[PDB]
Amino acid sequence: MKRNYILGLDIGITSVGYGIIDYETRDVIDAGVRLFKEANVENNEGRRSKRGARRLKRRRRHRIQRVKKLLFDYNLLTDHSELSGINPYEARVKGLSQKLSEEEFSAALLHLAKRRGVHNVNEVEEKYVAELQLERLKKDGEVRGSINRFKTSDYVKEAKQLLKVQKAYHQLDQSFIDTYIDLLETRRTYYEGPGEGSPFGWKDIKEWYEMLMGHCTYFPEELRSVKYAYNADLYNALNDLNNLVITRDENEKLEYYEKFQIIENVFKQKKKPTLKQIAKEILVNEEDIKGYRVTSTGKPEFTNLKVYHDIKDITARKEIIENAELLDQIAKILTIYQSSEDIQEELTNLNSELTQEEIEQISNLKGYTGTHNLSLKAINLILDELWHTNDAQIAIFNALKQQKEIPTTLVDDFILSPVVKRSFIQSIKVINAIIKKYGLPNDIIIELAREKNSKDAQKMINEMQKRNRQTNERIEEIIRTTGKENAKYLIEKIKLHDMQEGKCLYSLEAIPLEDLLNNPFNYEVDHIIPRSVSFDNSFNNKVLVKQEENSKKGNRTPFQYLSSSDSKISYETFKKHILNLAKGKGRISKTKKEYLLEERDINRFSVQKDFINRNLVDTRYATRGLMNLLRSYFRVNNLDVKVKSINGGFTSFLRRKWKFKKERNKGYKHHAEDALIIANADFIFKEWTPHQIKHIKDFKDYKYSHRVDKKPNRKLINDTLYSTRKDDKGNTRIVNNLNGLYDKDNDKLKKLINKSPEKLLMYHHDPQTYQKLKLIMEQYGDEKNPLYKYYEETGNYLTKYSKKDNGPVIKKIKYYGNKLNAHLDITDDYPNSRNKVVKLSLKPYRFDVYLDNGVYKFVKVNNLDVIKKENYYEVNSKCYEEAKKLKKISNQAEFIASFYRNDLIKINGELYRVIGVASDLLNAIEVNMIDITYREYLENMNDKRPPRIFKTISSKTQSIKKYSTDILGNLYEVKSKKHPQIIKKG
RNA sequence: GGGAAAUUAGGUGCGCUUGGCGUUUUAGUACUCUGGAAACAGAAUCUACUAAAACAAGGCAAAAUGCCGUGUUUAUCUCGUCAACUUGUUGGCGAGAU
DNA sequence: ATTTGAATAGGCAAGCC
DNA sequence: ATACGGGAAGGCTTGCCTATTCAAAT
DNA sequence: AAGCGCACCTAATTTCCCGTAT
Ligand SMILES: [Mg+2]
Ligand SMILES: [Mg+2]
Ligand SMILES: [Mg+2]
Repeated sequence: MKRNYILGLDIGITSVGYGIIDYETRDVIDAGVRLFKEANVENNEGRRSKRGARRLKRRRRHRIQRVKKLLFDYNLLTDHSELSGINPYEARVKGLSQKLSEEEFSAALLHLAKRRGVHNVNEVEEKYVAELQLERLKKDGEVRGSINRFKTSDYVKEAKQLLKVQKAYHQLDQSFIDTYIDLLETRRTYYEGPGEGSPFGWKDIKEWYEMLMGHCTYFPEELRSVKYAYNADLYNALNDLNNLVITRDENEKLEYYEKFQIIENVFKQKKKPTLKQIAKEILVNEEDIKGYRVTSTGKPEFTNLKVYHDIKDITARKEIIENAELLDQIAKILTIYQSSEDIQEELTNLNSELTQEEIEQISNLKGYTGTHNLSLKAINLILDELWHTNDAQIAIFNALKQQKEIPTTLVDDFILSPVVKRSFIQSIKVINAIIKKYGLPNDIIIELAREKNSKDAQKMINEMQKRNRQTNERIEEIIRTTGKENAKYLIEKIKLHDMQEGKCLYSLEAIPLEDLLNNPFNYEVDHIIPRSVSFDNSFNNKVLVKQEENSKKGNRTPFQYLSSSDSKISYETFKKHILNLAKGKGRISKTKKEYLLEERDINRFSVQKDFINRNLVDTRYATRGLMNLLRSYFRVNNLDVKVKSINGGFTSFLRRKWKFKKERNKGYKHHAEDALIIANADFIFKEWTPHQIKHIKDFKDYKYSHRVDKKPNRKLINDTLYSTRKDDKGNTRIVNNLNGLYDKDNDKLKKLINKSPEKLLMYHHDPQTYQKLKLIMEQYGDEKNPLYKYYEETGNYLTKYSKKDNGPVIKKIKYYGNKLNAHLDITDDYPNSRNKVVKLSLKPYRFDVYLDNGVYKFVKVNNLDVIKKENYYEVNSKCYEEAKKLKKISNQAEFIASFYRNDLIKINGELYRVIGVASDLLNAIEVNMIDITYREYLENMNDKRPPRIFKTISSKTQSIKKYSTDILGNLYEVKSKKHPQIIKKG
């Protein structure tokens, strides 16, 4: 309005605090907090992963259907053909010698196409798979599982033989055989991506690459150069030489002729120039030359012309090798195109003086990736200036060279880290809302978190890097000498191999380096702490293990896995080994050791409270980025606003200095009262007055603004499927399963038998096996798991009752669980299912309150109740009227409001924020407190209730009102429309 | 003190391509019961294996290496104006109130 | 004096490598 | 013509069911 | 789990550029 002020900001992961202070007096004007859900990478990773899975399953289904059509066409399959009782492993093994029936033949081909193995980068090009598979079926009693992993080439070898034999007896031609093998072996590449129509797709390779690659600095509407173009490497070569300073008679910097002869005789002759070779061309001692790039080890480093040497080595024709424009084109193609057969065509279309022999050698070159920072346009501009003048690139480009509110799109271009992007978008929206309400600030301040590096630390880091380089160089040498393909995945495995003394950490069995190199697929990089639980992809959370061991461990810690019946070794043995490995100098890091020896119960939710891990301190680039965005904005529009930043640590100092304890468990206000300190900081530092901090500390009128989510088509329901059963009383119940029966510390079954023997299905259905199990529980009652002792003492799993001791092992036990109420019924996907097939956890969209003859009532609208149309979502009318009927809501009932997640609700005069509908049936809604989480409210009190609030909406309820806050946290009793919303455009 | 480029060491993100499982139903075989000299028939749906099918609810498409569906942004209401399709409602923009 | 209904508290489970 | 205040000392997830305790009605 | 493209960030090393305040 008129009064001038300062704007403090405490930007956070979940919050943006703000503080506003009179520029003259330094009295608090206002202060508040804007709270939001942390933007976790898990969320989108989920969405992407599931999109991937959906395509894999779609493509399998479509491949099976393409095969069927081919069998219909060659009249091997009909609508009325019996494929039901035909064991395809028998039919595969039979058909490699004898005639199959049309049905057996169809069974076999369909079985192959369903499951057709891996095809991996590793390969460049005595029994069959079906022979080995039938052998295991007979010996081990089973086929499917982790050991069922074969190469597609192994499957194609079988199919070709099957079709060679069968071609005689069935009428099928080479067209059939060619078609079938294509279906079987074929798949899309990473650079093809989806089919036509995809929002995620692309037309061709160049479109694909153009979309991805970055833009030039000095010429924005131009894509960068590829890293290894001749002019790009020659550019980098000249900058090195221009930086050189020599102590000689004559000019200290190099002259044109000297640079020319150096490039021609050193950089074009020698693959890796050395200071000696440059020193000889000048005819001056090495020590005279100073000002060169240095390797971490200490060697002088000079730019290497990649393409020149690569092509020269193939063919040294001066027509080719002394033509920059061609050497830039070849480079581009080699970077952009991916497969050799694509490169060959693209070179042949280039219309050059290269021969087909030469082209075929060019197409098998490696290491062409990445981009230079400039475009060719920018390089070809300045190349003459670098040739002649000993000038810096910046100097040459320097020589030759609306809005009302801060727009939120401008962050998008440069910040890309999901968490931070969200905090910043909120922060700009918060600043805009203040500038509107209070006019322009004099100063804006932001909490920077700077981390200066100590000298001793730098030295250690340098020493560490020096040590790491040596290991990497050796690994590279091993790959160079073994003749094996240089790969970014091989280096990691080799590093882990050396770290682990060439042993699998889970089995302690040897991983021979030679075997690792020849059969890399037998060994997998495992996460110590599951990726699904943690967010750690660091080397410290990675181990090299056998494929089989990785499959068995699953989403368990080493402790959980090695304590199970599935492990080859005991946890105690493992622990001893790890501790022994830790005794060495640079064997295993402390963090890795801790992960390997993690004994806490670590699941996806339990770990949330635990494991602060690597926090988001990486906001230095961000803080710089933000203030550059803001300063730019004010500068352009001519607004006198002084944007600043202060160090993270500094705030804490003033708190200790002025005796103002950072209050955990007191509420969200801490974020705001941090902001007010930032705003005063300068004044506080000058008067090393109690009165001003009295204002900050005694201030009360804080404001909170929780963000409200109204997005349709979020997760609808939980994935898991459940069978049901009607019990003795005629109550439909979910069927559960007890797994891990033979584990040391598992008392689930022993508890269940003592409490509720009648809950087991085998109590009713296999009484003889039940009585047989009860004798075990009685025998080894004293332990946690009677079955563990049964396995330990006798060495035999519990088998179903049989007269001749030939019943199968028992591995899971089904028992009756909870009663079935709120569910989604998916039973029509299972034709002739006797019982009901269901999913659980109907996830809420909103709830709509109604006032009916003085009685408050509400409807839950499920996400399932909302359906995408052309460009809008629609709440389903039939589902909605049905829902009102179960709630007995009259046609003469007044609609009050709709409550989304975090919407504000005043129930009997008490304000809360909405979480959801605890129970539709009982009419309960879960809420939370506004200024503090209810959990923390109870902790500060030292109360031991459950930390959840539930509110019943009933004839007892007296008033329900909806409230709303602006972004700043100004609170308003809000009005509603006459009817609920049905359409949602976005 | 800010910014830039090169090399090295180490991370993060977005997008794509595959494998093997897991959950559930139906069928077959084994397991248990009954009848039968035997082949086998009926019951039971427990415990195990193999096959086929489904896997966020669903929506397009039409023989195709077919395509989409769990992310992002997102106080509320009224009035003017433009747009959309559902034709009386909701999006964008501007103004006002809570 | 005993039985039934409503409110509050205890608690399990959630797709993967 | 040259240095830019520094050494100092923070998480909640929720949908929903079952079991236990108290007050009102038969 | 296998494996590919592009982008961005941190740290270390060498060189270059620029503005404001003491
Ligand atoms: Mg802070
Ligand atoms: Mg694993
Ligand atoms: Mg904070």
